[PDB]
Amino acid sequence: DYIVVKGAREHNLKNIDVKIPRDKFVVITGLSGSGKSSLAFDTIYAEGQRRYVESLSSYARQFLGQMEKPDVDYIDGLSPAIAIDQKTTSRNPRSTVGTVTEIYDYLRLLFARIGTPVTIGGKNIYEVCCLSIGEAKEFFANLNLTERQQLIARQILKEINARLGFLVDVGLDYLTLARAAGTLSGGEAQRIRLATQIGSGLMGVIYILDEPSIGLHQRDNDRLLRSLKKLRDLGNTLLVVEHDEDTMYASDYIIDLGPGAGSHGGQIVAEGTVEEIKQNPNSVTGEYLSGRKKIEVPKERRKPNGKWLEIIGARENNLKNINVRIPLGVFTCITGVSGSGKSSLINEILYKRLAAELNRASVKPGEHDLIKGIEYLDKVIDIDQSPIGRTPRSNPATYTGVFDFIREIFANTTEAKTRGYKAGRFSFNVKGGRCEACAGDGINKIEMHFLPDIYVPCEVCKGKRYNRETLEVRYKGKNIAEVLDMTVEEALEFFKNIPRIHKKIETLYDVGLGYIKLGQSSTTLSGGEAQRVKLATELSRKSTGKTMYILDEPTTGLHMADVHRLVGILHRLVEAGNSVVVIEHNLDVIKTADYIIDLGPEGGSGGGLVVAEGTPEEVAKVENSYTGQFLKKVL
Amino acid sequence: DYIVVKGAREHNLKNIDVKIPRDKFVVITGLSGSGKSSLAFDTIYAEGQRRYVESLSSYARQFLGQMEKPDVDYIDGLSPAIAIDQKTTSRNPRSTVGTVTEIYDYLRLLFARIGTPVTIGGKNIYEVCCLSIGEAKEFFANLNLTERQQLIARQILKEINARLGFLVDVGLDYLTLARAAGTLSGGEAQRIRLATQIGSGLMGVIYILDEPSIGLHQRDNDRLLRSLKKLRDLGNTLLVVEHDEDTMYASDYIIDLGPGAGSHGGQIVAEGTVEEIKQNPNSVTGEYLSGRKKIEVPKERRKPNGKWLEIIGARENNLKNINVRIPLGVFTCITGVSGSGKSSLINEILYKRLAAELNRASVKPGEHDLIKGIEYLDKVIDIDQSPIGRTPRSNPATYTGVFDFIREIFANTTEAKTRGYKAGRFSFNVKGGRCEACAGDGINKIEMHFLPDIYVPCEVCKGKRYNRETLEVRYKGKNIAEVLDMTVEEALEFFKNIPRIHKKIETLYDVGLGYIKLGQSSTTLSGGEAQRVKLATELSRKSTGKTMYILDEPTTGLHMADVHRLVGILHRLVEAGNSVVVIEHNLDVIKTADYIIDLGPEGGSGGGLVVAEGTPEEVAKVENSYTGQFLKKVL
DNA sequence: TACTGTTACGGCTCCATCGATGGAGCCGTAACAGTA
DNA sequence: TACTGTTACGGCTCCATCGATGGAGCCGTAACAGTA
Ligand SMILES: Nc1ncnc2c1ncn2[C@@H]1O[C@H](COP(=O)(O)OP(=O)(O)NP(=O)(O)O)[C@@H](O)[C@H]1O
Ligand SMILES: Nc1ncnc2c1ncn2[C@@H]1O[C@H](COP(=O)(O)OP(=O)(O)NP(=O)(O)O)[C@@H](O)[C@H]1O
Ligand SMILES: Nc1ncnc2c1ncn2[C@@H]1O[C@H](COP(=O)(O)OP(=O)(O)NP(=O)(O)O)[C@@H](O)[C@H]1O
Ligand SMILES: Nc1ncnc2c1ncn2[C@@H]1O[C@H](COP(=O)(O)OP(=O)(O)NP(=O)(O)O)[C@@H](O)[C@H]1O
Ligand SMILES: [Zn+2]
Ligand SMILES: [Zn+2]
Repeated sequence: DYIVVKGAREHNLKNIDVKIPRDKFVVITGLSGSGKSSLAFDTIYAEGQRRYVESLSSYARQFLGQMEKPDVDYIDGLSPAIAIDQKTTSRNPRSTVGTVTEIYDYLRLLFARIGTPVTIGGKNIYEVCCLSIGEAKEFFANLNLTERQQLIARQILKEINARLGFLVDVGLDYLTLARAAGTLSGGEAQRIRLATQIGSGLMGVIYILDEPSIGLHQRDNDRLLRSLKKLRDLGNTLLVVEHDEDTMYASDYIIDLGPGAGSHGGQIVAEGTVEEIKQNPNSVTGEYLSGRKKIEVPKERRKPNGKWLEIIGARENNLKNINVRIPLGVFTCITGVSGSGKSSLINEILYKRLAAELNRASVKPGEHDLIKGIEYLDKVIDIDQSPIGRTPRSNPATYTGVFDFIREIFANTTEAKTRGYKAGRFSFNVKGGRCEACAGDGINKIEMHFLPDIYVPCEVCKGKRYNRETLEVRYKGKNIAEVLDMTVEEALEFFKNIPRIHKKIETLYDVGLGYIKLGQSSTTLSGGEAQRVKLATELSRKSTGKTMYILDEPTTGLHMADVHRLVGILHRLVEAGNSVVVIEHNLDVIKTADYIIDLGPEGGSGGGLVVAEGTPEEVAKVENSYTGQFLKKVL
Repeated sequence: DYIVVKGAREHNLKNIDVKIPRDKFVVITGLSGSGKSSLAFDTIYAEGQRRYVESLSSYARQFLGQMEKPDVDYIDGLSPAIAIDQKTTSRNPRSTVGTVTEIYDYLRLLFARIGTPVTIGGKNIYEVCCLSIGEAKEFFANLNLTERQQLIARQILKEINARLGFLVDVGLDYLTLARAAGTLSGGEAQRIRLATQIGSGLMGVIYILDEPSIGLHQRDNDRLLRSLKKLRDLGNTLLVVEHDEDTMYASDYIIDLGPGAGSHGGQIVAEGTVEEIKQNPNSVTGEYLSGRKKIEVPKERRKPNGKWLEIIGARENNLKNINVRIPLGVFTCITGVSGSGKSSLINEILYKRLAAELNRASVKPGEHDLIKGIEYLDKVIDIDQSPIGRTPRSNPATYTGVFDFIREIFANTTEAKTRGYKAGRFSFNVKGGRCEACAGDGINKIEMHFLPDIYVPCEVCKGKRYNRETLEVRYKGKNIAEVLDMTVEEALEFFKNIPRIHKKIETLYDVGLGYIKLGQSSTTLSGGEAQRVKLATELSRKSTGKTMYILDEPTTGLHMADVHRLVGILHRLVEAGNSVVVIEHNLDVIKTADYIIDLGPEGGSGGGLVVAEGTPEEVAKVENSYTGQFLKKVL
């Protein structure tokens, strides 16, 4: 009846005791970096999987793999749990939709066990696989089988019917089972990843969802919420780590983590229903929901000054040769249903053509006739929708690029010049200044065979990643280890007289990363922290006053406060005299835009046509687009 | 707090609802074939494993293997469960004790991760493996390790220490890790099989024990009971399916099944503590425990009539060249601690020499000088301690040997003679008279890849295993299918005028198998039913009036009523004028013997010497043997 | 001549036992080419 | 001459993905050899 956890200290949790109700829709909210993933996926799922795995043999334990033991005293009422990782998964070119969703295995088993010779229903496996999902579902539903065949193929057809029903319900009826899984959009890939594990509902099983609404429109989010409620009605428990308002409004219990991020968070601020969350002043999320603090919609929206970008004959992917006009000098946002073809337009035609024309790139653009107005811009800066890599040899300092400047400054010191030291000796990834015992890792990870891995600190370098000779040289009383061991605010105060580093450190601080350390490993970075680091890396570049920013879904893993900060930054950049084009699904960012280009009205082959275009007030008057329907309530 | 099961109909359970307390020592008792294994191992363990496996991926599900879905409505309060199968497991010659107990893997990991070059504590892996278990435990306990080494090897040494402690506690301190696992006795192999899975105790895990006291003396049973109580004190639940009195007296809760066996059982008769079980008249086990029905100890014990069998210089295995005298014409029982060397004496010297001298066998006997008194016997009949095979092409009718006579009788009919039918056409294991569609199996088993297997009956033969041509010929109004489809009592009534079949059917009925069908498959046979079938197969052979019976542990899987029936049969055979030598651990059988040969006083290299010898009253006066100490209380 | 012990000889069934390769991203280094 | 965009080139790291062989037992058939 409860999932009571007492004494949890994983990562940055400050020994919190939480009682999670069972057979409910419990949602964990909080700021980015607060510790929600460490609370759910790193503790509850880890403990459940470890308990279920320890009872198996050595072969099974070494094959499945045992997760690291969480630093939790005891957990009561645990049940077998299925969880989906927050980090997105790349797909091999050979993989298709059917193999990823595991429906291909059931199709093969059905054809092998029931197929009359390899032909069931007058069709071979090739015709079934090269078929639409809705067509396959309606063909399998109306299947005439004999008594013996129906008896044999019961648990084979039931699972296929359930999976196809879920895939139709989420809205993927236009896909084919032979289509490659790597060419799907963000929302389609997210839905496929969900359906791989949640389509066939079990009973008495805890379902852990780590941001299941990535790249999904509000209309798709409503359908997924209805599907999740239907699954929960089977008698399961759902724990959803989300940032959207709809999920909070459609949840029975809300658990809030905070009150900040990093070292300032990891606690529990408020608990209860939505009304209890709103009435609690200590909750930042509750205050934002109640409207006490909100994103300010502009009173007057800027109008184009006669400068326009014209795209003529854009027919990339599913685009039906449309003509789109993007105003220059104003904040432009593009909205559409998941799969309508907005990224396939912008990131595959406009950004590539702009880069080829201005930055002298060598990337082939999309299928289009011509673009008018390229001469009005000087350079193009873009943020892709692809995820960032995670390696132990990476950190914010070496990712945003301040590490090169810091190393050059350290090599410019008198002691380094006397000792004949270059800039490469001060990096832990090049031999010469890295402790050879631990290969500059700082710690040594001992890998077992079936037992969980154990981390032991290095003794030669004490964990400072550098030998004694390199740490001797100090700049302004600090060596490189203490340089990498201070937060962003301390680095901002330290490098205040060096503009080259100060600009990038100020950019990092602006997005809200004043608590992070310059040497924190990338593998330990949160999803929201990694997204904000990627945003700051591109926003730290110099602007010439006539530039175009192309941001593709920067809301991934960002709380309401973080997106408010990003909105403020983008508005300041626009007011400076630059043009920003944002492909967004969050209503808060769109409701402040000065221009909206709407695509749809559906996804897949059914979309690719401009439905609405103009200011948000004018777009809200169009009943054809669901974006207008949502903007009616938002405005 | 409970393991509540409602609506269980697996095998022969008549929809019983049982509430099993948690964190206790619950013991399930009942007659042989009542349905205890079907209640615990086929339902609770199956449901728990299925629930824990369904949450994994397709690869994991197909690798681990999903057990058949039990026919149970719902089970509440299940947790991860570890169970040990009742059926014994043979061991390959290459396997040793360390590899079977999984301590070799931990030794290899310790030597690879901590060993200084492959040498920890001044010894290589060869010296550690070629060492006594007690010596290895005391060497590992007093291990001097540095700070880093102790930090690294914590969960490696803890498991080794726990496993060696359990192996010392059970009483296997005389074994070596390099000793082959196939050469151990029954009790040693049982203890090794236990230690493989129960040595390292977990928390909040259900432990299911399926007869864990096979081939164990009472002294070893007490030690194992103390170890089980220590493990249960860790906060686990133990469900023990046993037949001994000590386990019932040392259990918190007792659940009694019955009231009979086969189709007459599968119910629940009484529940509560030991006093509640005794006070309930409906429980056969309770009545036997309370002394209302008990095995009658003879008032006067027969004395030898001057006929003796002398074994001189028996030095097989661990025997220290002892001289043993076995009286002839009386019921002789041999008692000793597990591993003392009683089977290695009898079954390896006496039986082999008797078979070679009388039955003209070609089996090499053990290491001994000579045997005096072989000329006093005519033939030797023995029952080994090895388990019986289980194949779908086997049944009691074809195992006890009545199938050959039945087939000859069927081929002797007028219709068979007219049709040119031989005896082979009436067997389902030979082409010609079996349904070729199912190859005589009767049912077809469809095998999936990861899903549980589904059994579908054959349609060509309707499940009668024979075609239409063979079923036409009927003997006394019954064809071969109806012959195989009647119980043992019906066969006894049917074949009452044919002594050749009547003798074997009466032998089968005597041991208490009047409910079994002649065509029931061996794979579906219970352990006790298989043991009784094996006993009847050898007891059905003709006796010449001067014969020797050598029964090696016939109590395996037999209830008190079954062993009472066997004791009566053996006493009648002895009174007929034959000599019976029984290697036994059950006190009920020994307490009625007319002569006892005691071996010990310990196991392994510490035993092999005759401690006591004579009538049970005289043996009970010896304080050196634990058998005398137990007979003091028994008598 | 029949019953009963052993053996062989063929066929069927059950059960124990034991991570690597390709694709993608990131960091450090070098080089080339525009702007300022 | 400095800042900044692009490219290449080598090295390190992370993540997706996909049951068989030998040993033992049992059943049906045939043969050989003692007892009765
Ligand atoms: N391995 C680690 N070692 C140390 N700190 C870590 C590690 N992993 C994460 N952290 C920090 O722990 C805090 C909480 O991380 P995490 O629980 O992943 O955040 P989160 O609330 O789920 N954020 P987000 O996913 O963006 O919503 C952050 O400050 C992380 O930087
Ligand atoms: N390489 C490709 N070949 C064929 N079809 C494609 C390809 N890439 C994308 N598509 C399809 O084109 C449509 C639009 O894709 P895309 O424009 O990437 O989506 P999107 O608008 O960014 N959706 P989302 O990321 O969910 O916001 C979808 O039906 C995709 O399945
Ligand atoms: N697969 C099966 N199909 C049909 N009947 C079966 C099957 N397996 C077992 N049985 C019968 O079900 C009854 C109970 O079997 P089981 O539950 O194994 O007995 P048990 O009480 O554990 N006996 P024992 O192990 O000797 O103590 C017996 O009459 C068996 O012959
Ligand atoms: N082939 C063998 N080689 C060496 N030692 C052996 C062998 N077989 C058995 N032993 C040992 O000889 C001792 C007696 O074995 P054995 O006589 O078979 O035991 P037992 O008395 O029948 N015990 P149990 O079956 O438990 O009642 C034990 O220490 C065994 O480990
Ligand atoms: Zn080091
Ligand atoms: Zn058939």
